[PDB]
Amino acid sequence: DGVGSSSGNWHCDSTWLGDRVITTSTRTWALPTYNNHLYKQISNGTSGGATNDNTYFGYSTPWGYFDFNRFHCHFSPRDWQRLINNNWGFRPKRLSFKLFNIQVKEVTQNEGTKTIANNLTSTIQVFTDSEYQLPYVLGSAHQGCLPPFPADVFMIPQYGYLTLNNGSQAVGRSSFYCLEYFPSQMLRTGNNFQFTYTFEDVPFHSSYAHSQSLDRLMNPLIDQYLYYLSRTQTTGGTANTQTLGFSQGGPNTMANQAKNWLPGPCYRQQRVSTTTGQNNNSNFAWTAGTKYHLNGRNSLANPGIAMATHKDDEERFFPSNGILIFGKQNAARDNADYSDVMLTSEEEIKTTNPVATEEYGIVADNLQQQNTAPQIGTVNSQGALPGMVWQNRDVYLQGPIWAKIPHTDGNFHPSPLMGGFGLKHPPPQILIKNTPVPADPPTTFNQSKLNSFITQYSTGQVSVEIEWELQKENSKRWNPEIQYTSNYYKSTSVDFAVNTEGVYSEPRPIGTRYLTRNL
Amino acid sequence: AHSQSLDRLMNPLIDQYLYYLSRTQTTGGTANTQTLGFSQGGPNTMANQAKNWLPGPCYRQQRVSTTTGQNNNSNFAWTAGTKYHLNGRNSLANPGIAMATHKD
Amino acid sequence: LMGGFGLKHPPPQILIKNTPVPADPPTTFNQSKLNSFITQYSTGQVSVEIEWELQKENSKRWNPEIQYTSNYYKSTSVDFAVNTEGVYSEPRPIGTRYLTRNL
Ligand code: NA
Ligand code: NA
Repeated sequence: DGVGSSSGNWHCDSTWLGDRVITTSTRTWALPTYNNHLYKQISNGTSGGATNDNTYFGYSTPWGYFDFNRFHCHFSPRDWQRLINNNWGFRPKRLSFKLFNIQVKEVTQNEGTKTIANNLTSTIQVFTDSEYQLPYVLGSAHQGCLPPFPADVFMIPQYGYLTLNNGSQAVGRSSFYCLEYFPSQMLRTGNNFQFTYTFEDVPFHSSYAHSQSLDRLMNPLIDQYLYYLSRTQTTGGTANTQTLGFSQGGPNTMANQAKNWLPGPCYRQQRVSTTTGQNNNSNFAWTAGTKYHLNGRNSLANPGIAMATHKDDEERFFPSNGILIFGKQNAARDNADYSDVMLTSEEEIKTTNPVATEEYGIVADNLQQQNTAPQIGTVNSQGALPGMVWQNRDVYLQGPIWAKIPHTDGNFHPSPLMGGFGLKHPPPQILIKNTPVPADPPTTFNQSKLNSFITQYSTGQVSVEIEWELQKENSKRWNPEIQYTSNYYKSTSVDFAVNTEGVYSEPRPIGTRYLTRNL
Repeated sequence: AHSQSLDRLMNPLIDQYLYYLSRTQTTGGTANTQTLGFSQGGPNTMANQAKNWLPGPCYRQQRVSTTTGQNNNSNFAWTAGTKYHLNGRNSLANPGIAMATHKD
Repeated sequence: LMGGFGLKHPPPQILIKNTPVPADPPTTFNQSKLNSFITQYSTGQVSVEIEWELQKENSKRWNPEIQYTSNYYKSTSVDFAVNTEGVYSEPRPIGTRYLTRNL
């Protein structure tokens, strides 16, 4: 381990071995000094115009962190295509992480003149929250992950966290965490860091779409032996009185047939069209938003439980806050136009999951008698019911991979709503920080903590290797399947490539459900 | 006791890469018509941020204050009680599912 | 067609690049890829050793053969050498077909 010796090589590749695929990606990173080496209490109350739904109390820290919770951090577009076009499923098995070729640079600023040089003896500090003692900030769809394109140099995100709050104030249970309290490895140029991790057992992601629907599992050609109430009143003319008539469900009465299952849970969202002219002329994104109520404040149930984005022929419709939406390259942070973002679609699950913008179904609302007509009620919120079956939200090339399951007494189907794998012991948080280097101190002793430091930052490479287990497709479907494919005809540029300006871009969201499977 | 809340698990300092519908109508004056505007959740919009979880189940109970003067003047302990209906008879869902006794 | 040996598995391409070294980054996080780098270049030596197999000549031709030869008489400079300015130059193209062979 010396100044003149590399401490690691560039490992970027993918190998397919059978029921496994191993991805490996390396990137060059840059880490500045955050918070001026300080920890700062940050808060936001209800003063000014800040609403109560957005209050918070927490801290910003001088630390940065590595994040690769995004599929494109590991799969190239072509690899993603190889995965989704041929496998009914897949899942993470184990990973290796490495930090190397570290270099700490210090910048001198005198008379407009700026010079940067190495500080051969400075160190960075690194450690993993292997015992999950820090607030788990990963799994919240934050920016700062390794770039999709291998040639892009990225900046390391700053670590910050939240605790309990009451307005802009802290409460008795509010917790303060000092990351310097943890043992951490100190590396100088020449030193490297690495660790291994094994994923817990988790189900394969459903990278397939159903080629059958819950309400169409019977034999088209045979009647049931079971009967259903088919008539409640006579029909012979005008002397119509009450009676009781029963019939057997059959090919023409599939909606009446007795069935064994029920569609998945529902939490109805407001519908909105991509054809603005068809929408009400008001600003309802928030006022008509589907939300949950937690201790006084409201949050969008975004994207909320997995529901079909729209029913047959209505591609223009989508749940106001019930789908993942990515931005196109350079889309504005605020009020970006529809043509600057990319809406995803969980259309593939219409097959088992209720459509996100409609009722779950209908229930009786009273007791009918001869003097009281029967009444019905529309169900727009339907929790788990015995016999329900459903699918989870799909995952995307540019979407999240996993999330830490909250440590609670209970929960229900812990599949992270934004999509992905829910893990009790997810990949550990990897914290990194440039060690503060005092600028000359006074010549006579003083109690005060130093606050004058040499200006510096660090850079180096990072590698992440993940082994994935594949669940091969075993279909007897005779006719060809749907497959993700590149466009055929000429185009100004190549999809999933760089610009004349060297800018890489992801033209569209790529899901995972192309192959089909029976129910 | 948890020292964090379900709706405050993100990093206070970083924006999401995910967007949410932020605007449905223009704002420039009185010619306001429908439009579509999207934004990225961030430190000041934590209520809008995409999240992975939902709060536990609910079965709303009637509230009552220990300051009698703030309560309706009637005997509602039973009539306004949260109950379940089993074969013709009703029982108080007491104490029922676990829910926070009160907010801040 | 330009001449030479056609190979299905020719010597591999050898790619080289200077690793980008970020110039100081901003002090508060930003999504954008860095675009400010320290200006640098690299230098070093490179060696290539190739072993060639020769097919010796086995001719019974009685009379001398044609041979590539340096010019005999005086000249301003030496062919295949440097200038008074230190510039090396190849005065002419030199082929390979001097010895002869029957059909
Ligand atoms: Na493509
Ligand atoms: Na010569």
